Amino acid sequence: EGMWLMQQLGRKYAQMKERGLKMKEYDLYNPNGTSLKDAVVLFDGGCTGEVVSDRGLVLTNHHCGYDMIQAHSTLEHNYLENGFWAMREADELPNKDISVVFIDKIEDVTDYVKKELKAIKDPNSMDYLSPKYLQKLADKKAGKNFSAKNPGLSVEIKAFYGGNLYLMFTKKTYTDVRLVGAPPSSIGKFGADTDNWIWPRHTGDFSIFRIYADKNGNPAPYSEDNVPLKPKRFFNISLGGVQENDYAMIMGFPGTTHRYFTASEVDEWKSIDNDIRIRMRDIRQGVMLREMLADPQIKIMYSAKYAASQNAYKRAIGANWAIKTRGLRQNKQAMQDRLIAWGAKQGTPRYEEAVHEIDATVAKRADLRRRYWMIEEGIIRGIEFARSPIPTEDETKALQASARKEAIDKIRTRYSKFANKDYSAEVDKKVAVAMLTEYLKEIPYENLPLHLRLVKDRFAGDVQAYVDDIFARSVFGSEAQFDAFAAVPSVEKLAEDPMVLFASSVFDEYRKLYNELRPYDDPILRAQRTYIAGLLEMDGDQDQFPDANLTLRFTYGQVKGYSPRDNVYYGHQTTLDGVMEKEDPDNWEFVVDPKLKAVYERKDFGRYADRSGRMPVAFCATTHTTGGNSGSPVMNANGELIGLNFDRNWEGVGGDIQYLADYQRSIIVDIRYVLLVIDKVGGCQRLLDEMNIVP
Amino acid sequence: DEGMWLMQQLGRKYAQMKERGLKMKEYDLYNPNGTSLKDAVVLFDGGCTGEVVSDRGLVLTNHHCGYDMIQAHSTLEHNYLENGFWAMREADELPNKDISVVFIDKIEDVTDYVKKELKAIKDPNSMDYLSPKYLQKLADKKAGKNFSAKNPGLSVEIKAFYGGNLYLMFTKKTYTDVRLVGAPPSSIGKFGADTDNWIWPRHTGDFSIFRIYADKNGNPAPYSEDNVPLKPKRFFNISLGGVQENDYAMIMGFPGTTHRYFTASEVDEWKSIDNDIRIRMRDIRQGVMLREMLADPQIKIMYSAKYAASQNAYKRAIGANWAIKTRGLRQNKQAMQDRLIAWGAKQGTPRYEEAVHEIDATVAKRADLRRRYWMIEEGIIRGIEFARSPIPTEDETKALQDASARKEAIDKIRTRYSKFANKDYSAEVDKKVAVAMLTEYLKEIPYENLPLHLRLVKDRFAGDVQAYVDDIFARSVFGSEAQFDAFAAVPSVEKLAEDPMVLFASSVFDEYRKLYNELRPYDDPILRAQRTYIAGLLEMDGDQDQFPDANLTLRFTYGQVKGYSPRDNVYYGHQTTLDGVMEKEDPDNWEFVVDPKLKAVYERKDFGRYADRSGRMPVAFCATTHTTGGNSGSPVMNANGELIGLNFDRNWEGVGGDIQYLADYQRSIIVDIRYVLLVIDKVGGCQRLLDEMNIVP
Ligand SMILES: COc1cccc(CN2CCC(C(N)=O)CC2)c1
Ligand SMILES: COc1cccc(CN2CCC(C(N)=O)CC2)c1
Ligand SMILES: [Cl-]
Ligand SMILES: [Cl-]
Ligand SMILES: [Cl-]
Repeated sequence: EGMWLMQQLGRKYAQMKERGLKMKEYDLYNPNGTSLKDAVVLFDGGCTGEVVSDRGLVLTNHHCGYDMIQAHSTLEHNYLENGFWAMREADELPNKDISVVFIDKIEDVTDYVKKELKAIKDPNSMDYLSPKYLQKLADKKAGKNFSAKNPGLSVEIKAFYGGNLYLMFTKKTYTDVRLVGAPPSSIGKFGADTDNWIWPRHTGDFSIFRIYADKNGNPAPYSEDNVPLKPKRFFNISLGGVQENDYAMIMGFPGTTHRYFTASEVDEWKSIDNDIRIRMRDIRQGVMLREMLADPQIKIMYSAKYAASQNAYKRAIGANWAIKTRGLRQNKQAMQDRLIAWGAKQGTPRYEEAVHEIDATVAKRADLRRRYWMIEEGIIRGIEFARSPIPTEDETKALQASARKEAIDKIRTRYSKFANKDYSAEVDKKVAVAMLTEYLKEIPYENLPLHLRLVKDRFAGDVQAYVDDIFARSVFGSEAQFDAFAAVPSVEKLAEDPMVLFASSVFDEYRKLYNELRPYDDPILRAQRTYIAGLLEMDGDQDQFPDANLTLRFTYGQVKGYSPRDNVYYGHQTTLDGVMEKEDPDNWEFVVDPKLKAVYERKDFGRYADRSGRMPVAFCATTHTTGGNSGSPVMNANGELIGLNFDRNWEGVGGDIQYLADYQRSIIVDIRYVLLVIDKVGGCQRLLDEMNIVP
Repeated sequence: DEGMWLMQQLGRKYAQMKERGLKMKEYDLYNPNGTSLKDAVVLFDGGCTGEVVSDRGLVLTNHHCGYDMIQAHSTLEHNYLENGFWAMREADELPNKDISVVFIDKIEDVTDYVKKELKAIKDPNSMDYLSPKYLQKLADKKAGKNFSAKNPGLSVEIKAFYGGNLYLMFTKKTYTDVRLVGAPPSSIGKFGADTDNWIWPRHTGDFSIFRIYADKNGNPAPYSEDNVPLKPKRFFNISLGGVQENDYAMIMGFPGTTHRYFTASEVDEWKSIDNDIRIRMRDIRQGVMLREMLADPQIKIMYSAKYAASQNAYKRAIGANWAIKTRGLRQNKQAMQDRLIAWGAKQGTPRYEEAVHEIDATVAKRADLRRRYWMIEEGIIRGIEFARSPIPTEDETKALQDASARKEAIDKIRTRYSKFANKDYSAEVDKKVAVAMLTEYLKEIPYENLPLHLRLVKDRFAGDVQAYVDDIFARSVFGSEAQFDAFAAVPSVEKLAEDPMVLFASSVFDEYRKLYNELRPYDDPILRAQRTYIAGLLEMDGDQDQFPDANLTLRFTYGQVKGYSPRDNVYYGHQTTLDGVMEKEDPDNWEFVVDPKLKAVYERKDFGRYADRSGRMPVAFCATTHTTGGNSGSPVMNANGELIGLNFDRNWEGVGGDIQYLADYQRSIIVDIRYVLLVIDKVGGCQRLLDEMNIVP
């Protein structure tokens, strides 16, 4: 059910043992010694990884190591589509701007922070959640020359439970992390966008890296002299596999949850956030689809933009399904009413006052938040020419010395980035007409961004004429129109340019709304501190976990499927057969790698097939995971690696507000399939040899 | 494999059925010399199955079977199609014009009689052995001269079975006064509508109620106000015990057609010509229609039914090609024919090998012709609406070239033009579809094989298909209403003789008929060889584990109530519930709108005796019975022969079941009788229908 703090392992150990856990508590997490926790890393700031060998080998998702594989890919060696398999440690590719963070120590500093907070004076100061204030407190407790006296280490204090608990983290950061192996994109992204958020799933979502360090194993930036890290702890790979109901656990860095939302916040998330995103993205995607099907060149140009738009669109559909069918609003309402009833018995009205404060703030920011979401979904991300070039104050005070040619070159570079190989003005005009028509229907004249008032005032309500006029008269409407400006550039022309005026006024309103809405976050956060304090004082810190905040958490459950709808059951495990069933040679998402197809046909599964002779691919578990858990190690009852978490089913996106026992499942790639791809697809035997594999 | 058995075969199948769960006596299910459950089964309206469920002639069939009858009695004031219909008295039951119910009174094996009559062989290559005309003359001879007059209500019919190796005579009793009694709203009767068509799980309450009327003596009589309900020989008892997983289930009904005895070459031909051309051509047509329907809501209204109709045989061809590819249908037919050829060699009789070779050589020889026929039929005949534009008749042409009969010809042509360019026809949409269909057609059919008018694409329009289609509408009398009226005012035969749309329609129909006439001769050697082939298969494996092809005659099938795994890690159970209806509810989608009375019954858990032990309300179930089109409305029976549901569909994974039964995929989709009774009771409030049925606890 939860995303538990490492501090809570003691309090949860008995339940985990009853659910199947066999390893000793301190072998999983030891607050003052070495444990399995020491083999978990925060990979590249937003993913999880795990050390799987005594030479610093690291496994994470394919989508986690994707940018690294893409950076080293060229026309000659396209590692993204064919995979990459360094046959020696010297061949492993270094990555610029990469990091791996070990959580060396975790300490409860609640009383220390609460005492330091007493010197604030302003009762509504947000310093209790300020990373700047909390870093000054972390530096004070660690020492003045802490990072110099402890090379590789750094400290950090994070707030938990809306400011009711504080933990200090001692982090060891390594920045020389090299690409070691990666399956082809056909395996690493098999489902691609169709199977995104979907169970059953047949994706071999993994990539291999290695941590490098100085001769003493201390963190060091990339140097040819760097040597593999001999870590204090690494995971053993289990070949025993999984069976239905088997205990499974995960350690990783879940990014964010909203477990303590009020019922009013759930209504707001549905009726504003999700409904606007769903409505606006449906209009945008509809026009893009019409155009992509009509012109194969437009399909090439807009495929990635269409897929990107579909991602949060699908998540919003899934979230609204949970609000409607799983009774999320009602359960939050029950939670707050239960607290208010208890507070009345205790003679303490501050909890009821706190829920009322959140409710009144949500009610007050409703029209503002609606306008912000309307402009963000409708214009900022909905219309490409909203992100067209806007001349800087320096550029205009250069056009009106001969640094006029420098200004035109700077504007030309931004214009080339906007009107690139993937940009179509005709498609953008069509999308803009449909998005603006919907926007003007929902946003009244008095609340419109200044330039959009011209639709009524100058164009007699003709949206198509207004959009046509923007491209016809603008210096960014076509290459010829830009070059004509570039030859005779006058500041007067830029000041009255219809596309510049549009982009400027839509961004003015977007920032104006953001600045008006920002003040409303603080009374809610302050009230949430009282609200969560009451919930914890009433039900205890045993059956309720703190919201995810990109810190190390553990979760446990069982390998199990679920019934998505009446008369349908989705089992706990997918197989290689399922990959072959989904094969479509004329669909880039479902193309099957020839070496993998041959392995399947020849039944060349070695020691990686299950007892029935079927090759496993992925499995699902009742663990509680969210974004940030990508690449998280999945463990056995004995703490051996059984797979890597890579997704969560769409029926479980609402799990960020309320865990859904009968629907929510973590989508994990079976470690047996990972080793099968390394062995029979990459032929990288040296990686299997350095891992500690248990039969 | 699992059959559609003749009633004659019940005796030799009875032991297996008993072992599989059957508890009733053989002659209580079918008796050649007495009353049996067979007497409660009817052929409803010529292409559906029905069943008598009361001693006053009450009949249950599907909602899609009684659909046209419900639509005919519906008006703006009383829309029975939308809200349902529930006659609260027998006098309120609505009569239907052109309706029928056929009872199979007797079935008799007349093989030796037909085979003896056939020996008066003028030509050994005569197809009289399969001729309905010749077989009706033989049926009349055996029954007697003036049998229909001497036996009011009865008629006789002889059908060929096993490619001409078995013949049965059927004595049919036809009733033509069949009145609408009850029907659920379309929201229940067609819940899935087109989305859930061929789909399991399924949550559709596909049923409608009718009543057979007859004269005072129970004899067939056309509609008369004096007609009285029929007191049937036998009727089904309704079981409320329900179904559980693995329970024995059986069905009686009229499966229309199968091709169980196709050679491997016939399976290749069906895939590579029939299905591949239908899939390719319908995909192009449907693609253009979709683009236009989404762009203009008026075009969506006009083309919705045409789009859905095209999608029907398209989905079937996709499903059929899936089975050929994944279920090894070609290989299993090849194994069947090789097994026979090996046995024939051991017996010293080469006629079976010679017969398979004959089929194979004929299929090979007609390949280019059949490809061209399918290309023009899918591509132009069905694909382009202006191919079915008016063609002036021989008499119409002659009339316009010295009497008032000139105005009669223009009125006849105008009526056909109005039928073509109707409220649902869009010339602009038709031009766009034609350009895409013709471009694909011209790519596959070489110049020398093109219909004469299509040669102008290369010769006159420099390959510009769009210009050729534009020219047809610009210069044709049928290109617009104004263009027709201008012709109608000053009509000359010269104008019609050189009309580009008339020349197109004539030219495409001339090639369509020329190909049909060239292909027709090839059917006969295959049919004649199939008689030898099936005769060999029967002589070798016996008439025990192989059934004859479906031919719209009464058959029985049995299996178990069971689900299946459609794909890796997915299982579809044996039973759907009312909960599944509620999960699928979409108030803004006409297909998934839930009836308010039904939603409240669900909310109030007002399920009476119709719920299962767990208190859940069942809706539909699936079984391993072997059914095909024609089995719609078929009664589904218990181990004791009590009605447990009505068959209404088959899953798409089982469309290949018409060539080879697919044990692990093919399932009959049946509406649970408890849900039927729930809708009658709590939605229709028609208690009198429940009272007249014999319901077992
Ligand atoms: C196939 O359709 C459905 C839908 C819902 C429930 C079931 C029955 N369950 C299947 C497997 C499950 C398990 N835990 O293994 C227990 C019972 C089947
Ligand atoms: C969704 O998970 C799958 C997929 C395919 C097969 C199975 C195995 N079980 C199916 C159902 C059967 C029963 N209930 O009769 C028992 C065996 C499970
Ligand atoms: Cl370490
Ligand atoms: Cl012979
Ligand atoms: Cl099968």
